[PDB]
Amino acid sequence: PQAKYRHDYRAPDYQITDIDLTFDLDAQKTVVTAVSQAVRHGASDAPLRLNGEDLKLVSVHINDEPWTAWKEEEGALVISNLPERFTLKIINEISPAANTALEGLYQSGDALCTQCEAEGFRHITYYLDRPDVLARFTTKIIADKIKYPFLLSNGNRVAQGELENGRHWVQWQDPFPKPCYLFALVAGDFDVLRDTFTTRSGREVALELYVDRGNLDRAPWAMTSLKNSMKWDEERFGLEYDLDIYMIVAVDFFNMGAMENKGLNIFNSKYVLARTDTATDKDYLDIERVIGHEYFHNWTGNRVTCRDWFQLSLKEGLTVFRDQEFSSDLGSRAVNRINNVRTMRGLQFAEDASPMAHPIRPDMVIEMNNFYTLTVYEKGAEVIRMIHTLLGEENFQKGMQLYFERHDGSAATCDDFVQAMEDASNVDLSHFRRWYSQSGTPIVTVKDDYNPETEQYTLTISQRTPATPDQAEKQPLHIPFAIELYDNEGKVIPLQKGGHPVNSVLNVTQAEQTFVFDNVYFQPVPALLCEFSAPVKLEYKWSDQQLTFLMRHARNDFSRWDAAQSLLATYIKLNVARHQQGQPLSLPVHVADAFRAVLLDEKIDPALAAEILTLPSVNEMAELFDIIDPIAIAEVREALTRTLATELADELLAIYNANYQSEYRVEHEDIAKRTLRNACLRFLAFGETHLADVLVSKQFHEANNMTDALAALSAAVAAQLPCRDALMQEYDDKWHQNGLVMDKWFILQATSPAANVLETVRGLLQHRSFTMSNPNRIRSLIGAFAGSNPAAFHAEDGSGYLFLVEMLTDLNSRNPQVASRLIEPLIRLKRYDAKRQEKMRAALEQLKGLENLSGDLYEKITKALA
Ligand SMILES: CC(C)C[C@H](NC(=O)[C@@H](O)[C@H](N)Cc1ccccc1)C(=O)O
Ligand SMILES: [Zn+2]
Repeated sequence: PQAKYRHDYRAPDYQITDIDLTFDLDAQKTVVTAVSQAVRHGASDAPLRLNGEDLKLVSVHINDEPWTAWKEEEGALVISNLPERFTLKIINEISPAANTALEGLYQSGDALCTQCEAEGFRHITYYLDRPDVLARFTTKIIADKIKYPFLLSNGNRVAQGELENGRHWVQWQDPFPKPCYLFALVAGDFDVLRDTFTTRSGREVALELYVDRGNLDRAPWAMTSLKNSMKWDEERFGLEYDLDIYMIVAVDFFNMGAMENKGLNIFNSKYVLARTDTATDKDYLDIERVIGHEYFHNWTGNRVTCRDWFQLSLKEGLTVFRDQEFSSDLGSRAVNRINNVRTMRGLQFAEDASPMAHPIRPDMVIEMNNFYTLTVYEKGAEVIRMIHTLLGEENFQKGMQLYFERHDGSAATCDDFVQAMEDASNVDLSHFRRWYSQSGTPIVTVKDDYNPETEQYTLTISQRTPATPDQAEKQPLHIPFAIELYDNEGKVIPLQKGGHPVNSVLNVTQAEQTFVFDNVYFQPVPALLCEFSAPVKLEYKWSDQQLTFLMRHARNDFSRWDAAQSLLATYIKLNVARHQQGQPLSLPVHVADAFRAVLLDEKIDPALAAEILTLPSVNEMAELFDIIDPIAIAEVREALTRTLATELADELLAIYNANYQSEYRVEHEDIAKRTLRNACLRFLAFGETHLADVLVSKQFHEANNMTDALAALSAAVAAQLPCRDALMQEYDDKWHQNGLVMDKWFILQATSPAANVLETVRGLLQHRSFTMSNPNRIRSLIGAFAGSNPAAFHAEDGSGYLFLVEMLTDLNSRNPQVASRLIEPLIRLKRYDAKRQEKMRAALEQLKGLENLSGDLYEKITKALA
């Protein structure tokens, strides 16, 4: 399995300008005929090298002449002695029914569908499977009419006929040149929700949402979100849809969440199907996000695509930035910013400290599907947001406009995008480009001084990025560091120096620098790195009272929540050391009081109150420690929950009851009150046992929506309440026929604090609703245990590791892309104590000796064992 290197990029020897595909479709045996119009660019003696995986070649013709100057090798068809321009015809067979890996053409229940990104099209036919080759596709599909009445591909429906023996065919044509990763085909029998969107310039777009028969009742919300996404992209970015049809197909069997195939998105049905009794507020907001995200790729990804896969972040970071802007504009900006920062600090930082650490533009890749990461996505989007911060909205939109103007119709690079932002704005981004090529999280250390005699405040800011496995050399970055200074009244002190205003976004571009502010009439309380202005670790010696002052006075809701996190961080760390010495929780009175004040603040946005009253996850808590103690973290989280439930019992029950809502609305103000109410419930579940059991049981049974019912069930599990087993059994009996709803239940089982959690998880491998054939079920049961129950996964007897090895031994052959998502908890071994590393190392060595080890797992295992 060979590494590929970004510095090896070379323009292709041949282009394909047009491809005409014919699928004679059958689950056991599909015959693909592919007629491509090719043009030599390279040396006249260069062979055409086509990618192909698991393809049965039937014939090779060049201008209709059967070709003798070719050979097959590992993953390729090499064709020699070609004219400068020619028609390539390939005929080959593939077998959808045998495709367990779910890449290329496969079976989803009774449907046939495709997944081609990153390199899945070479599983369908021999092709230039590289994103800088853009061709105009036309696609004829021939299939059994009763089994596949709907035959879908990208673009517009240009031809159709019937044939003998109950077959029919449809031809599609997509006028936009595309890399083959954007190719899609779907065959099956669906219910179809149809609607329309009229674009701002009056183009009328048929919207079509394909769902399994019987699911039309779960489709309107995805349709609404689609129109919302199209409207928003017009208002915010000035971007209109460019075709006449927009199709989305919800499939149950899918390795990822969704895919932006031009004019024909394929979606995991998890990101389509919602009804108020099956779906939570979080599902609704996720559907909106993911619908919007694939929609936004129509421009940032499709109209302008990626020159090579090392440029992935060019589309993913930028499209994540967009879906965050969408969610934030439509919903609560503060809650969105808070949650995206949780993800950054709790999940992405961990990856940047891992053996899989990489720059947002990687330099080296063995298996490209291994790089659809928190780094390329979430940190990518933080980098885009820093550009936005440096340029401001107006110049940022100008840089978007110049980007499309220069690159519409072509495959571009990260550096092109930076270049467009830089030229449109006249902001210098040459230093800034270092964020693309350097991995690891910078640590920004702040020291301050107030001088009463000169009324000057001085910040001495430094930065370093520790070395990572992949990079021995590190250099300072261009770090936009936003500050605000508060006087004793909570008023913002104007920033200025020598009689002139100073931008509150400081340019931290050196290893060490000093910033001096004048006319600081009172010793300030600083808010630092406001709105998480650079993806960095902040090191500043806060006092508790600086932090409670910020919770009370900071202008932006994000800084209030962030202050609360810095306050908690101190006491999480205190109490994990205590836990390790056998000592019970200790928390000063004035900390509990900051949280009492939040509960009883009548002016606070409930959306903000709810986030402050949501404790860091065990994953955000882990990132406060060099060496992770997963059991101490888990138990301290619980003890902190119990302590606050006891100290704030009366205030919690009052705020819980005050936020009752008899109507269920998917509306942001209602979501916010319900999130606060359920945050109050979480603590109440951990107070006095009889009261808790009554409250939780009652909520589960009286809920008129899945949000309140799951919140209850999930508190029953978390606090191991007496009602737990009956409620869990009831949900099983009601919902077992419905995989997406049962995924919620598998997650709760997988993340239970019960002593016997692993025994229960293993038994659930035999559950009526579970199957190894379904990525959703695998992730919900096995992935949630290994990744979201660190206390049990890291049981000291090493039983967690052995369990995962067993599962990955299966999945390595069945579905390597899911195997490689699931191995991730094991590759974090260097973060754990020496006894744990030794057991995890041993598990990894077991996996490395597997016969037919997939490249997907090979890459991670070898970096981890190094
Ligand atoms: C980031 C989210 C909004 C959803 C996310 N999907 C995407 O990013 C799509 O735009 C990707 N282009 C789909 C993808 C993901 C992983 C591997 C190959 C292809 C997914 O998880 O599928
Ligand atoms: Zn994407």
